Amino acid sequence: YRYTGKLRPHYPLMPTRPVPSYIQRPDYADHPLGMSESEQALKGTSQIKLLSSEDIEGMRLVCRLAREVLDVAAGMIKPGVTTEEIDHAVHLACIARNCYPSPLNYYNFPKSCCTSVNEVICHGIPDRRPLQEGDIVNVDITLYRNGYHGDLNETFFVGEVDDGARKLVQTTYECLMQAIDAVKPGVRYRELGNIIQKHAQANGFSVVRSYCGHGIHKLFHTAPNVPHYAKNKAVGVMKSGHVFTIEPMICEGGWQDETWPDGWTAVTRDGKRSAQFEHTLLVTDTGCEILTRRLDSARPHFMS
Ligand SMILES: [Co+2]
Ligand SMILES: [Co+2]
Ligand SMILES: [K+]
Repeated sequence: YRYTGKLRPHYPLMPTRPVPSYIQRPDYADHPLGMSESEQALKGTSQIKLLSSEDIEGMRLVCRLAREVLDVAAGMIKPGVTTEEIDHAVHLACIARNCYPSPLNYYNFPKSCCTSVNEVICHGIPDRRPLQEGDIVNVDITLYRNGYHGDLNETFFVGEVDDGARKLVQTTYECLMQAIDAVKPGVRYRELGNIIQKHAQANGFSVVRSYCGHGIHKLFHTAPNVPHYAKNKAVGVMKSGHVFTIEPMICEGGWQDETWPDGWTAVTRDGKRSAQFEHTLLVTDTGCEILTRRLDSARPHFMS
């Protein structure tokens, strides 16, 4: 395999971390291949679930807990810390909140969160590599509590970073927020990508096309599929009660992605940097509720 950039995996990985049996587990947690039968049963369907008052409360709780865990991860970002150490802290933080770390064994993913550094677009596997001054790193968190999944991610600066890194991360965050500001009943899901690409392209960046936002509630990933690029064929119209994520992945160079031999790590084919931000949203009557928002601080960690 020919690596696209300077990053390399740092093995070996620690044995998979166990989750106490008292914590409720999603169906794929015990499947030998980590398959989710509930999700597969809906593969190919574009119908979007309309959440009940009970479902909404469940989503509000898990998303609040997920934010708490991402904040724990944020507090550990500093030169020298390895992504595996971040993952260990995340794992314990989920357990402390009586939640199962959704990524764990999802289709056999080996860790409890995704850590994506520099050229890694998404799904980076926490390993033995110490973060380096100048790196940008995204930590993607998803928790499962009482049958509901809550998902979010933020990109962080490791120590001091260059101007290119600041522009990329800032622009990516703006892309997500401009998309969120457009969410409300009546809007076509395919419209979000037009908004996102417009801002990214205006700043000389590209939009990853192989990964999209997704419905989320009792299932980790389900309808609707939400592309982040312009002129996509996303199916569906927003309606009060819909819950889904927007998680734009923006790149310094081209949008092309490829996967590492580990089967998960997605990287830019040109080896340039990528950044991402994600929130889980609930469509209301007026607009939308950002379920994974910070409640005690006005801005994301990179500008705090
Ligand atoms: Co997501
Ligand atoms: Co996520
Ligand atoms: K990255």
